[PDB]
Amino acid sequence: IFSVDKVRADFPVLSREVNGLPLAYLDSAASAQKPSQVIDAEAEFYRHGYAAVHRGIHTLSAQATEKMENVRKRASLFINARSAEELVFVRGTTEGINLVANSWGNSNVRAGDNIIISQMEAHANIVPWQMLCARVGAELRVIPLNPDGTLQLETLPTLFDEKTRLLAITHVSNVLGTENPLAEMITLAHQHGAKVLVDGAQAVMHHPVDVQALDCDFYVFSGHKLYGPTGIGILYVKEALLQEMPPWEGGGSMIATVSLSEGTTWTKAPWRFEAGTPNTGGIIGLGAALEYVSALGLNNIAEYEQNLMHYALSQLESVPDLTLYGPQNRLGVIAFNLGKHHAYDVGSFLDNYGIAVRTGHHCAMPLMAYYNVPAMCRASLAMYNTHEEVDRLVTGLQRIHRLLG
Amino acid sequence: IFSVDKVRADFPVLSREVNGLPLAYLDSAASAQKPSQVIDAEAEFYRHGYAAVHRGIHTLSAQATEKMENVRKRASLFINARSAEELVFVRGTTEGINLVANSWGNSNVRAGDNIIISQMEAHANIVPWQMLCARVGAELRVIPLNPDGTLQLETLPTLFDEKTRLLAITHVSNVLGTENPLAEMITLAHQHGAKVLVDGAQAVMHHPVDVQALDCDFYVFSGHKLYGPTGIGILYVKEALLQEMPPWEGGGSMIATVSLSEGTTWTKAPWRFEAGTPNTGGIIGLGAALEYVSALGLNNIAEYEQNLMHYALSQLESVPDLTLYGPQNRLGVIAFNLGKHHAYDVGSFLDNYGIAVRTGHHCAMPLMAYYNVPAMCRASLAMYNTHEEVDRLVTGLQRIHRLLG
Ligand SMILES: *Cc1c(COP(=O)(O)O)cnc(C)c1O
Ligand SMILES: *Cc1c(COP(=O)(O)O)cnc(C)c1O
Ligand SMILES: [Cl-]
Ligand SMILES: [Cl-]
Repeated sequence: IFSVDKVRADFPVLSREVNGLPLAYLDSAASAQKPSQVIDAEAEFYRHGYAAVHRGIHTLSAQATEKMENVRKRASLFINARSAEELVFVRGTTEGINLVANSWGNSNVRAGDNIIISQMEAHANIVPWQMLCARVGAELRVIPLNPDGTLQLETLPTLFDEKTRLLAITHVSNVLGTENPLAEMITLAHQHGAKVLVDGAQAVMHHPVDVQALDCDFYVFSGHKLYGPTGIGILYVKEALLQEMPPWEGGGSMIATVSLSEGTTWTKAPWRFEAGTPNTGGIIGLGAALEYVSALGLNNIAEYEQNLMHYALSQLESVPDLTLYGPQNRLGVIAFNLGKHHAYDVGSFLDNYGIAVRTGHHCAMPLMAYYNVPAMCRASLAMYNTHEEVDRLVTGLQRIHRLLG
Repeated sequence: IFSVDKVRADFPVLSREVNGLPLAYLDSAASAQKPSQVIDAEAEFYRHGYAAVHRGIHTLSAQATEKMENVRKRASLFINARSAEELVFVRGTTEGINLVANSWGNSNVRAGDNIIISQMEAHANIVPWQMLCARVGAELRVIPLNPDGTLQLETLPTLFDEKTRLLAITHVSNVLGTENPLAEMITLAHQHGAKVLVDGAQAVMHHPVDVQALDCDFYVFSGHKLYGPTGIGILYVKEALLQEMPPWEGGGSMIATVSLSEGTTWTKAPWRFEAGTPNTGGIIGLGAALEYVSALGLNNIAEYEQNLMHYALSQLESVPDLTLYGPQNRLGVIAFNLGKHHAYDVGSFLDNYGIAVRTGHHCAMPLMAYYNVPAMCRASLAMYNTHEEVDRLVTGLQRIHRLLG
């Protein structure tokens, strides 16, 4: 079983003080703190093994190339992909969705077709599809929300038809913590010959993820939310689809031959999708992050996090005029507003107590408009957060209510 | 003046042993080793100040946002750009050229137009233009090479006409070390109303670069060749051009408003070109790399490197059957083949002596075809390399010639 005290000892930032007070970092959903095992893995690579990685002849470059492809394999086992060659290294979830929207979207979505997203999507999983629809003359359809923060699944019959080419859907909402019924939705999408891209950026740190069981066609997530470095993420694509997709970015290392008189030919996937020097440092650090999370055990993480979440929700019942958004069985995050005070003010008072929460629209403006608010507060309850930090949040909201009420 | 011994003491990898022998790292042109000042700046950020950076309310996120924009300003002063808002953070030179080719290229190059590159370009500065020309139906013209590795500038009158929209040209060749006469070529390009993108990935570590003096329209370089981390680079664009360019990648943080019924609007440049979570760790490390290089002094670096290069070229005269490629006044790199032995074999013997050189086509196949070889060796002579390392290279080539001749 899990011991939050030993876990916290791996995270140096958690010793930090903010505004003279001990930091309570409740913003992991915006980005996760990193353990020293991850920080030092990157640092030690730069200190002792660094080189360029294009199967270079000399030793450092050959060894670096092998470390990178080892991380690709470790990542593929983490999400239970059938093959390491189904994974592309991207800068993050956002770049991965843009890669699909251009390479796959431009070749498979035509004027008169439609694409389906949900009203809870983050902007990362909205804007690239809006751009695609405008490029090719297709229509963007939206699964709407229920008041409790779940999808109105009853509307799916009116949204899916013969011309639906793609469903793009979040696994876990970055605002509400809603977890969507992906496996059933993917069965329905496949019945119409539509593909499914899953935005899993908020799912992969809370419980095991299995893309063969899901049967999704595309899956994306970001290293920096998985206790890993910035600048690196993973795009999974089914081998049969990936092998047919044209390149997006052009340049070195994604070509087979370059000729100025007879044109250029591309290499095989996944390397066809990785142009120029990869983010080798980020890849090393991501691999260490996967090892760290796997050693703790995602089912142990899930169990501790669910207990912490149940504790928080129970304690927050004693905050007057607190509005919560989303379902009772939320994962990871609690979205809320305090009476009629603006989220910006509530977040500033919490920061002044040393408590980091996120405020604003959370890169989900359509979700804010559904609830008819301009902004919300969001507290993240991650694997290194404690009952004590929950108590500080509850007390701070109580103090803020008294002071400003 | 410069002291190579004190500089080398900052680079931990240089203590390394390869194949039981002390490493002589002569492959900085593929990627540079990093000083501990750069390694520790990134590590310390992750250890003590890490957070998401979208002008978040709480302290860590506000401070992180300020560090990032401070690096943007430091980068702009490094290349003497007029404004920090003329710089976009990209993954590297390759991604920056693809950004221009799509955002600017798609809006400004039409069927029947032409683009001009050179025969010495790296694939990074070839393939995106081939893709653009195929997208819009334009023609890709090529400045050819002279036997000494310089451009045949006499052909420019036949290549520039009324329909030339862009010159894309390398500042310093990554294979030959040729430095092109950029300022004169840019004057000529501008006389026809063509823009100029400069690939400066091999220039920015050897001597000062001044984009106002150059008057180029676009300029790109990579952090990892400037003694900095992987996964980060800089795209400079003249403010008047950048302000008119449409977004490329879509997602969070590059929007002004997102609506599913009234469409989406974009924020101002440069932030319109930076979608999703930036590579904050890479940016911190790049800023430290610029400070480190500036503290040493690029004119001091240039002076030491030119002396080392003159020494190497003089010593290599005693290697039998050595073919050199490129001009006598090369910067940074020496391209060579040894008699009729394949570069791959020569590089393997050098690696076996602990000497790291690069072999192959160096992501410049058209350049290899111009010289009618399949591959070359390339030794990089950077600011932390020594006369002793040159002597080891010369001796190794002599031994290899005797053994295999
Ligand atoms: C290495 C290099 C590139 C590629 O830069 P990346 O960081 O790999 O994207 C482009 N042009 C030149 C001249 C280079 O030396
Ligand atoms: C944060 C997040 C993203 C954006 O990921 P980046 O790493 O910033 O590219 C996309 N979708 C969801 C659900 C997220 O939580
Ligand atoms: Cl290549
Ligand atoms: Cl946003």
